[PDB]
Amino acid sequence: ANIRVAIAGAGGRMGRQLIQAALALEGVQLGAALEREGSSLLGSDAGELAGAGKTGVTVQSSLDAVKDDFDVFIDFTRPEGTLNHLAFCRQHGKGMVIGTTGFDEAGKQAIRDAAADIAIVFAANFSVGVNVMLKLLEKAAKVMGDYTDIEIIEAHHRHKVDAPSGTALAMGEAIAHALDKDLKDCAVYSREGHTGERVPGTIGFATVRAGDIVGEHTAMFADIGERLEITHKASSRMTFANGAVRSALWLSGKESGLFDMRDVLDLNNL
Amino acid sequence: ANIRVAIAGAGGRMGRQLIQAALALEGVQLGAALEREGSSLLGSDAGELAGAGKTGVTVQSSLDAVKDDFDVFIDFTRPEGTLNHLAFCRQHGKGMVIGTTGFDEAGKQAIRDAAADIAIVFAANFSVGVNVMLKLLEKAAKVMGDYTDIEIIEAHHRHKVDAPSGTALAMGEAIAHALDKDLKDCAVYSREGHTGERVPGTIGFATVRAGDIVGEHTAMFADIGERLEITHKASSRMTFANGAVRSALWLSGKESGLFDMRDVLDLNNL
Amino acid sequence: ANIRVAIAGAGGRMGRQLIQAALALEGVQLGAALEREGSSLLGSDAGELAGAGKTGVTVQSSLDAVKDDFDVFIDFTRPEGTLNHLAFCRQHGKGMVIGTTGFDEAGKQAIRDAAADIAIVFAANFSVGVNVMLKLLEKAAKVMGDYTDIEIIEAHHRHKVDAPSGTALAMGEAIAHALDKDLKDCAVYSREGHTGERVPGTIGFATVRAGDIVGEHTAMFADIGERLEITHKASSRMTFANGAVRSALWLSGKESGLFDMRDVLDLNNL
Amino acid sequence: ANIRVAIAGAGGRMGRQLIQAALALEGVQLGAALEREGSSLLGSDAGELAGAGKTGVTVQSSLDAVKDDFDVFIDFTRPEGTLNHLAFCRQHGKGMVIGTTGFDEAGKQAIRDAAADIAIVFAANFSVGVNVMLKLLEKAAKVMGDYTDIEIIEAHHRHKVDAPSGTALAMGEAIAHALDKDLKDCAVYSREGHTGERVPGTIGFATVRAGDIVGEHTAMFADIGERLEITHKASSRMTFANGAVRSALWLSGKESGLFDMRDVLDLNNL
Ligand SMILES: CC(=O)c1ccc[n+]([C@@H]2O[C@H](COP(=O)([O-])OP(=O)(O)OC[C@H]3O[C@@H](n4cnc5c(N)ncnc54)[C@H](O)[C@@H]3O)[C@@H](O)[C@H]2O)c1
Ligand SMILES: CC(=O)c1ccc[n+]([C@@H]2O[C@H](COP(=O)([O-])OP(=O)(O)OC[C@H]3O[C@@H](n4cnc5c(N)ncnc54)[C@H](O)[C@@H]3O)[C@@H](O)[C@H]2O)c1
Ligand SMILES: CC(=O)c1ccc[n+]([C@@H]2O[C@H](COP(=O)([O-])OP(=O)(O)OC[C@H]3O[C@@H](n4cnc5c(N)ncnc54)[C@H](O)[C@@H]3O)[C@@H](O)[C@H]2O)c1
Ligand SMILES: CC(=O)c1ccc[n+]([C@@H]2O[C@H](COP(=O)([O-])OP(=O)(O)OC[C@H]3O[C@@H](n4cnc5c(N)ncnc54)[C@H](O)[C@@H]3O)[C@@H](O)[C@H]2O)c1
Repeated sequence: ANIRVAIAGAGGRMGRQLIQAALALEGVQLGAALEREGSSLLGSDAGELAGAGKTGVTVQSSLDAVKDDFDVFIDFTRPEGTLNHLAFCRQHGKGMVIGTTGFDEAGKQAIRDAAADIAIVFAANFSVGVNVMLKLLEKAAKVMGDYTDIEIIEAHHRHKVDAPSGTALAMGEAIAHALDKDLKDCAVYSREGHTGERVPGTIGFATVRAGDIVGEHTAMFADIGERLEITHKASSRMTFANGAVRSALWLSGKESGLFDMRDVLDLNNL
Repeated sequence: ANIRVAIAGAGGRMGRQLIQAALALEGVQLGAALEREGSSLLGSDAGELAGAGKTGVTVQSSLDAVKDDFDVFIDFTRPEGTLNHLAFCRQHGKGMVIGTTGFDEAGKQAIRDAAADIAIVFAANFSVGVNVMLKLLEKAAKVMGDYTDIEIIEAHHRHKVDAPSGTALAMGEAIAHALDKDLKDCAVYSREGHTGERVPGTIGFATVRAGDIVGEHTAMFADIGERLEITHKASSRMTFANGAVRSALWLSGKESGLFDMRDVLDLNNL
Repeated sequence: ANIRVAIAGAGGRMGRQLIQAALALEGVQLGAALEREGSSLLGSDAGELAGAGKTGVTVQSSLDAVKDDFDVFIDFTRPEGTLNHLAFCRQHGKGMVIGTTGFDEAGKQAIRDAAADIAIVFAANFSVGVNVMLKLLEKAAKVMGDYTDIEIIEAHHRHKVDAPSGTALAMGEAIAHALDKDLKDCAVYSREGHTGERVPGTIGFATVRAGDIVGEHTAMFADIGERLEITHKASSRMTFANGAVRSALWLSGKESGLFDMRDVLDLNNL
Repeated sequence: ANIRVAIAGAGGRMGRQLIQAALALEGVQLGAALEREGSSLLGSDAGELAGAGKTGVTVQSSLDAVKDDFDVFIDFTRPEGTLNHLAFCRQHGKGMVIGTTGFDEAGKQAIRDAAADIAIVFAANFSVGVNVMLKLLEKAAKVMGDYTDIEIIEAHHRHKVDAPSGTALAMGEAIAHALDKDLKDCAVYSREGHTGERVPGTIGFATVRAGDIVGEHTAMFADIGERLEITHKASSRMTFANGAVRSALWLSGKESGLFDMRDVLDLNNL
């Protein structure tokens, strides 16, 4: 057994998938399970809380009340919630895995700054699959990227409010960059009516919105006579939960530093 | 052997694929091969003209000079060219297969009107594959169409000037209709920035533009837990050439009438 | 509110998805929730049992003890379990929706026979999506089926023991039949080493086995120059649960008869 | 203008696509166009021979008769033909791009040996797209390869005689290797009847055979919750012709050495 973890947001959609990824994953022990103050607990965290019962781990509201039973903090909640946890941790030297998105800048500066006293793994997408794909797209842009036509199709469930996906964009920059360009100089997002021919040097984006699709990203580099395509399909949010949980175990032994998934996946040596 | 055909536009991209589809297709004989006046002929039509030599069929400029050696006229040229052929044919009772697009209304009225003296097969897309797919989409809209999320993705080579494809639209109406709605009341073509959730009852469209893709059309009806998808992929323009050539042989025996591919494919009995 | 249903197998993988499909589906009320004798109940059926708490419906072991609070019986358990339920129902005139597979013949004859006293909806695949797709494949085989190359690819999670899928087969017969042939005369299942060219008139099958894929079925009819493809993707077992639950509400008003999904979906009028 | 090339096999399916790739590609000039002795020439090589007329390049039968008008030899013919060209070249120091497959070992030893006097680029698949994809698969196996389920689907036209594709195999080894295993210890090629669960550690292969598909290769690494997929689609044989022609220009300046596409594409620095 090992590394104890505290899963904040235990009853939230992400927090559940985390309890499971933790119980059924070796080298990591479920130390605590938090929650908002003024919400129905359910003691046995992962017990009732996450499908499969048991776990004498009880979903508290404290923190100081748990300081000694978790080595690492996994946070997929809210920027307001996160900043607070970030402050207790940084005081008592607990490392954190941060999957809360949506911080204002002043927000990220906290994290950056806190990362000098404690070890933080903070990332926009915690799916290993998406993280590799991003490195591949790079190598690839470096050969065919140039002289090939480059389009990015992403599909999402019917409740995503913003188009294109933040991953599709992330995919776009990975590529714009590698060819040494700027995504904003060469991106095209809409195609309506008489468009005229496809401007060379541009990166187009198509976005599908339907049913419950969790998340699909495709990149193609099309030439005359051939097409390369790299697709990552997400069938479940558990995909992100294994990534976060694998990162905790990774931060094991670490102190000070801000890392991300490339750090954890060693993708810079790739 | 049978039915003699005259392939106008013999040296144009479509006209070539027609000579091949004709020579290598049973029940049809290559009677003539036309062309514009003031263009390099090449006698043996399909001979040099279409990859595989031979054919003592010679690419003339006339029409009256060929009246007696072709039963049917296949035209994939220009509206201006077409109207002329339409006039000789309608006089001397030659049936026609018309794949020229882009007629102004006054244009289509000609065709409509001419179709009372001769038998015409005139259609927007001559691919059998696309024509069936359209009937399927209908049956399908009639069950899941309703309560499912309906998106249409189409991809085309880098030189298509207008987005969405005229087939994608055609796909959209097939569906809007079947559910008894109007495509213009419920179509969404662009998705940029903060979109908000996907409005129910709408039909979205995504359009990819890359390399040399000849033509790809996909329709999905997405629910919670499942997705149906119907895709037609075109790998070569020959796809349209077999459709047109199969239609000539179909118009065999016919006189007066305006038909299309459903007529020919018997899709209304489907 | 309406039609009361009894969900047998409440704590089994299917039985859960049923409680949800029932609570959140209009015209149907959760009357009972059964289970094996000598298993941990949990009263509030769909409550704890199916993710979302509440439901003063309690998971009993009886049947006579519930006779008066359910109009229809939904069974996704075991042939041995099913035959028993089938016997109580047929006595007290409760209609049934049967999703238990694996009956020996003597088994199906029971069902057939029982269907004269009560109304039964019994089917191999309860996904609407798969059921439509099957009707489409038919219409389609009837046009291009002939002269086109027909292949069927299916993918499943890593724990499916038998290859090809029983749906892929079901897809194969739908097609073999429509062209008036027999699947066993023209099916090819393996392709290894020097195969020789693809025999015309045959239907090939390719089967992928990986990760947690719930279920993917694709049918293509390939010619020279074009391909039609019809794919059904299942993202969750809920897909079958809505189908079964929609069928109960369908059996509302019915007495005697054996039906299936075409019955329910009106696909024979399609 | 530059580098002169001699395209042997000018009237063969590959030889044509080469004349085009050469004329319409900068830095390369069409020096000669060969052919078998006792076959209808057609002078203007790429002229009639390859769709677009002209080229005062005439399709000879010699070699010594062309020695001084081509710097590089591109051969996509027959092992028997190739060995002969290999012998003239190696004498008179002409570099070669070799796309003829099917040599017996004694055959490859020739090439290997000849490569000490002249510069040879010899490769199994000359598509840039396939060559990159292969490097990507490697990086990728190195992260997710392990603990993920790995399947390879390939589709080909209806006249491929051997299954799985030689690229699919090549894909399999790229991966088996990277994880440091041997493809022959862990490959599964057929899946029929009661298979039992998917053995971990194995690489499965599914093979589709239909219509005129030129060549499709997909690799997926499937986990619980996510799938990565890398696909290369070939729409035309021109895909290989640009690869070969890009290699000639690459061999410009070179003397002695045996290289392949990684050499040319610099993929070992990738
Ligand atoms: C990085 C990555 O790949 C990834 C993936 C999925 C979601 N997320 C993010 O992780 C977070 C979880 O989203 P979710 O699980 O759907 O949503 P949701 O069901 O709303 O869960 C939110 C969780 O945070 C808890 N919480 C809310 N506000 C506070 C607060 N002020 N203080 C303390 N706890 C609070 C809440 O009680 C619940 O446990 C979000 O910000 C997501 O955007 C990230
Ligand atoms: C219905 C269908 O599915 C389908 C498919 C593909 C193309 N098309 C249409 O068929 C036509 C052929 O396009 P294309 O083959 O690419 O193009 P292209 O190479 O330009 O061929 C045009 C042909 O028409 C001939 N032509 C041009 N103008 C005249 C004229 N005024 N009088 C007589 N002959 C003339 C020209 O010489 C050549 O043979 C176009 O209108 C296409 O839009 C239809
Ligand atoms: C038709 C369709 O599309 C579809 C879809 C999914 C599953 N199924 C079938 O429906 C059934 C459910 O499979 P599942 O939900 O994964 O599996 P599983 O988790 O094992 O659930 C089995 C259920 O049956 C209950 N049960 C088992 N044996 C008996 C018995 N002798 N008497 C009474 N109750 C009993 C068991 O307690 C549990 O509720 C299976 O036969 C599946 O093959 C059908
Ligand atoms: C490496 C790569 O990616 C790639 C791609 C496509 C084809 N090929 C190979 O390249 C070759 C061309 O195949 P193809 O173009 O379809 O076939 P094909 O149409 O038969 O052309 C064969 C060519 O070789 C010429 N030829 C045949 N035998 C001899 C001989 N003994 N001496 C001299 N010339 C001869 C023949 O006249 C013709 O020009 C084959 O071996 C293919 O396998 C390789």
